[PDB]
Amino acid sequence: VVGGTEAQRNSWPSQISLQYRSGSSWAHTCGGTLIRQNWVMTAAHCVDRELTFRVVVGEHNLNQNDGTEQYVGVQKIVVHPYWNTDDVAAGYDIALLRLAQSVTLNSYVQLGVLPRAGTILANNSPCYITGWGLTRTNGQLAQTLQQAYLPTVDYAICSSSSYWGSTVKNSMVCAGGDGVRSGCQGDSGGPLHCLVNGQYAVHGVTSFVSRLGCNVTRKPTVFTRVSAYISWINNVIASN
Ligand SMILES: O=CCCNCC(=O)O
Repeated sequence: VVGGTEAQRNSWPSQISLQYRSGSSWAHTCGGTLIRQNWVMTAAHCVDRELTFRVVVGEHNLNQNDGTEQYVGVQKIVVHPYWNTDDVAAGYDIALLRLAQSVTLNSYVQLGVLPRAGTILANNSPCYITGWGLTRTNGQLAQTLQQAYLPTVDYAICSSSSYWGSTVKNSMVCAGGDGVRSGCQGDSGGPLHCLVNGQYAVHGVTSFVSRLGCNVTRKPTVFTRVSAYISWINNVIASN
């Protein structure tokens, strides 16, 4: 997250760190949202590579022991059948990860509230992106969980010429684009928490940013719209 502030330890308990094995250690690659005690919602591109993945819930600092973390392996990866690795712009950048063990719930580990099916936010709706992604374009990962206010940019404005054009689909949510705040590499798969009727709900799964940079004016961070996949999410959980 570029232009973010350090989130409070118990502000976003559904945020998880998706990590891969690298030698004798583990490295953060993406974010995710805990949706069931044994299920994590992330981006499909995050699991494109044939790496060994683990999920860390109750995580705040990646480099230090917070004394609140629970480490669990990934038992099954269910990517959306329509996902194409050669086309992130086509959408369907969503995947569900079944955890090997069911995580224990507390103030640092809670389930993410999902929006009702078909919910589209009005333009400039209040949202917050969270993650351990790069703090600057071509920078490094954040040590502590970062948050940034990213108001929504509706389909009409985001799919216009000066913005994203035909790249953005209606199955996506766009947020930010102020040139200071945005998602960045490593935030992918993570949540976009939006305030609807007093409650924060995970309306987006971080998908992509501009190739020219993360915090680029008129190039808001693009997320997979969670409300377009409620039936899919429920069908996967019910069959597995
Ligand atoms: O697009 C999201 C940030 C980059 N994700 C790369 C990855 O970890 O797969």
